[PDB]
Amino acid sequence: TREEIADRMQHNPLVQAYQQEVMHWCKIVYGNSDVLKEKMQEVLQKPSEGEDLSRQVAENPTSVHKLAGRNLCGLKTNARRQAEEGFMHLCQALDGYTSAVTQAQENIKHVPQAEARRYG
Repeated sequence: TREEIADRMQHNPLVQAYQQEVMHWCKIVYGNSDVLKEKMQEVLQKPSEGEDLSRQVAENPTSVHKLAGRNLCGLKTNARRQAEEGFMHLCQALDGYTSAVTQAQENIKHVPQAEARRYG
């Protein structure tokens, strides 16, 4: 069932939309859109780890990947300036993703008949 729930949540519109959003901002902040792909899949299997993933990126972003571009003694290259600017959006997108996953798991457990009727 838990594996089935994650199967349903794969197609959830909000889950998909935020997932794509996270990848966009990973590309900007980290220079690589795939950096959080695996962990986002892992959160589908265990939504309770979503909060952890969110905090790790927000409070220790370089534990995940190096920041795009370079900061040379205070001179930020364009890619780095865009990374810094995009960091807030990456955290929002990720908060959005993990909350949507948690919110989806709950409403599937609350009213499965309604999820059966989604067909999308």
